[PDB]
Amino acid sequence: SGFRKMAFPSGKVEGCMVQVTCGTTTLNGLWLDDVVYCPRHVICTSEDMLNPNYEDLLIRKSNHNFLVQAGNVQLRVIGHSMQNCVLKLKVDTANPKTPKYKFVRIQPGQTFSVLACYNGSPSGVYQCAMRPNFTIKGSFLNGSCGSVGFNIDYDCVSFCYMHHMELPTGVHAGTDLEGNFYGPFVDRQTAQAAGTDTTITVNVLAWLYAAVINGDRWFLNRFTTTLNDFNLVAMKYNYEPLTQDHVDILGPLSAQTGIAVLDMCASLKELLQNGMNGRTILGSALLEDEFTPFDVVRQCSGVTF
Amino acid sequence: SGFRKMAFPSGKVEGCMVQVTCGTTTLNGLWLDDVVYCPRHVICTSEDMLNPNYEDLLIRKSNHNFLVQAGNVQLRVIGHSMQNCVLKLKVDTANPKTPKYKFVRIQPGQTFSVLACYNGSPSGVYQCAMRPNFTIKGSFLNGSCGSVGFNIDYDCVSFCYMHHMELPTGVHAGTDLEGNFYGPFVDRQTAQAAGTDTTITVNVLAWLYAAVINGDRWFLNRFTTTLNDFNLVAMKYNYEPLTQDHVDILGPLSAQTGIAVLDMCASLKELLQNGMNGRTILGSALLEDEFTPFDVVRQCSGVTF
Ligand SMILES: CC(=O)O[C@H]1C[C@@]2(C)[C@@H](C[C@@H](O)[C@H]3[C@@]4(C)CC[C@@H](O)[C@@H](C)[C@@H]4CC[C@@]32C)/C1=C(\CCC=C(C)C)C(=O)O
Ligand SMILES: CC(=O)O[C@H]1C[C@@]2(C)[C@@H](C[C@@H](O)[C@H]3[C@@]4(C)CC[C@@H](O)[C@@H](C)[C@@H]4CC[C@@]32C)/C1=C(\CCC=C(C)C)C(=O)O
Repeated sequence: SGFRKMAFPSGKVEGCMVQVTCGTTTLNGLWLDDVVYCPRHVICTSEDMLNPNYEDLLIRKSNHNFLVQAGNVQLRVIGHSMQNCVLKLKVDTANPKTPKYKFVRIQPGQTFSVLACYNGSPSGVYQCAMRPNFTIKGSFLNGSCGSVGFNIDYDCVSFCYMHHMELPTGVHAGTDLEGNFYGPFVDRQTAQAAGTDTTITVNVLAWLYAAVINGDRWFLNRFTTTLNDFNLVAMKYNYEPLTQDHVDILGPLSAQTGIAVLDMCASLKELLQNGMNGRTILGSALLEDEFTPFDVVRQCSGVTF
Repeated sequence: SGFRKMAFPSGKVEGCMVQVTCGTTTLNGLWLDDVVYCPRHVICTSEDMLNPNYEDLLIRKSNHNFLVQAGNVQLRVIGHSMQNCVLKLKVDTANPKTPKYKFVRIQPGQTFSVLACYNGSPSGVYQCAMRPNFTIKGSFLNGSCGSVGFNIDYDCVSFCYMHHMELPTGVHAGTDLEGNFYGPFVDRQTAQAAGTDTTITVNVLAWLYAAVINGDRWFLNRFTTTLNDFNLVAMKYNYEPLTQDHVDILGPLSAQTGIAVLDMCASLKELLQNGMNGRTILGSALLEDEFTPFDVVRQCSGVTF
């Protein structure tokens, strides 16, 4: 028992992290097979970042301008290309530590693990969610760009995020591994505000199921509700609307606990309308929304990799 | 910016996890050099667990009764011995993935990362603290025994915890890597209640410094206090008493932020007396106490490994 914000074991990704230096800029890259992926803004100076023309800046760069270092050993760069907002550096050596992997573009509300890195060296690992406004609430300092987010299905690493920027509000923006930003953000130091950070309703419900499984039940009540009735409440509290797809995804937690999804919605409704009255749920004094239904089943069952 | 409950990268420990089977019991072991460490209750049947005589039970076991499997390959056991509550299984092969390591016995209030494992396979990583009552609030299912807790200082893994048991209240008990339990617990299925789970005052103060560094400042007030005055408040709220040693350890966060330690104590005092009035600090609606002063400096600076 016990329920924790749990990251995937990071070893398979640690073996892929390298340092990329272009001119005087250094950040992290991801070495898979014979390609190193990194943010294209590695080619920018401090000056360039206000409105860079990446295609023009890249004309001035050759393979030998990209210094790639894997631990203590230098990699030989034999080609380079820009794909959307990432650079792909072809090296002459396949990473012998390459895990089975895929590139995935996740949906808002999905969770993943981040391996924060500096100078190609891993610093820590933590769990995040793609927020509905397509930011993530990470922990990133200068030098952390190129750190990646990922999920692991047994032996396969699904890479879903590469870190590019911190917005003025302290939240984080980045791309998938094809270099397309999540949300409307651009790799330019300009005014870009984040939209409404709505709460991921299906995740809160999953976490309430986790609470019940782990002994925290005081929030269970005598009520039920309907999808439409619940969603009038969700709207008022800036919660995502709940759909039948969400209900279906919660089925297995319903089955394990014997608590119908709409009954649990009625408990969440009461929690939204009345607050938690100084009580806690799984060690938290607010409603946690960065556990997916899959996350709860995985942690409460013990799937390994 | 941003502040997250962050675990150490787990790769160095993943390479040490093995499966140990004695008879029909299977749990996890830690393979360092040519020794495998695991909980001695691997030799117990379900029956034996009420009051086992481990020395008598071990008489019936030989080297070949301990099946040790590292991934897909079997290890040859060439000796075995009991040290306190752990077994040490000597194998004929040194683990080629052994990191530089030490064994450390941590103090209550210190934090560490746990690599939850099942059948020798890592499942996830998360950050915990040794509570003042010498339990930890983990996430452990049946089969997770032998999973370990650790810190990493650059290249050196300091192992501090091996998981042995879940208490009836859902919290967790275990040993250092010399096999001595933290707290008064025993590897016996009997009545053992946990003591008062007091809050780790110096950690809360560190986390408040982290909040200030990361933009959350609404809890700063116009007041100061004294150690003795603050501790009258700490006592009332089941907080650990604050000592000058604690004050000294917070010096660097004081210096970075320009907020004197006793001023921050006065802010915490007001938070304890008045609550947070529906506000949040670093994404939390309660006062977090599982970040040490060192944890805050590390995350807010970017130390790597
Ligand atoms: C190594 C390092 O510290 O670089 C950091 C620090 C960085 C050079 C930043 C890019 C850009 O803001 C930079 C300028 C010159 C932008 C213009 C002004 O505002 C300056 C006051 C500011 C100082 C440095 C800073 C803040 C970096 C980034 C790039 C982030 C990506 C984008 C698209 C902004 C990085 O993390 O690589
Ligand atoms: C693989 C597995 O499921 O074993 C788990 C499950 C386990 C065999 C447990 C040890 C002990 O409680 C067991 C008994 C027989 C204890 C006596 C009764 O209460 C039973 C209702 C109970 C059922 C199984 C259980 C709960 C295990 C432990 C050992 C934990 C260590 C101690 C000292 C208790 C383990 O995790 O290895």
